[PDB]
Amino acid sequence: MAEPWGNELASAAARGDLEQLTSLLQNNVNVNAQNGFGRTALQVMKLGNPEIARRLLLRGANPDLKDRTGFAVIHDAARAGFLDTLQTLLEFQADVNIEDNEGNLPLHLAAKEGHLRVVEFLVKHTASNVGHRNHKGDTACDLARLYGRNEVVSLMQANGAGGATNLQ
Repeated sequence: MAEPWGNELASAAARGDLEQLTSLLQNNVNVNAQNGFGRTALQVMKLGNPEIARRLLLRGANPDLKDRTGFAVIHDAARAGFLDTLQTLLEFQADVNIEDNEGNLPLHLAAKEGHLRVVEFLVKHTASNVGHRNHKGDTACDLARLYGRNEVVSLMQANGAGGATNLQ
């Protein structure tokens, strides 16, 4: 077949089809393809399973495969609440600092949705987005905060990630 990634990938990949990706991978796949949508199965990848991207990441799935809204698959991994999937991104060195089409990043998303245990992962491993201030500067702390989510705020604020830079 002459269709690397794109439909086939984003299809099974973003359809939860785990093996479908393997069979297609062992056969052939634009590790970095990107339909006119500006996305690759690594971005759509049914975040339900986080290995979804892994199957692609093992061959080369840039976790910061941004999209139209500057959303990196990391966004998707966290924004929706797929930490183990957000991990597939970290495992494969995904820009924990990856952002959107302005500045906010997947740590501010889980912060807006309230994905505490999730945003808790970015502050637990990866490079975390402590002072990661978005375009204006509402970093991932000014995000889970403005949206009310405090356990998400304290998560970073307490983890020296919510501003508060007083060390003396």
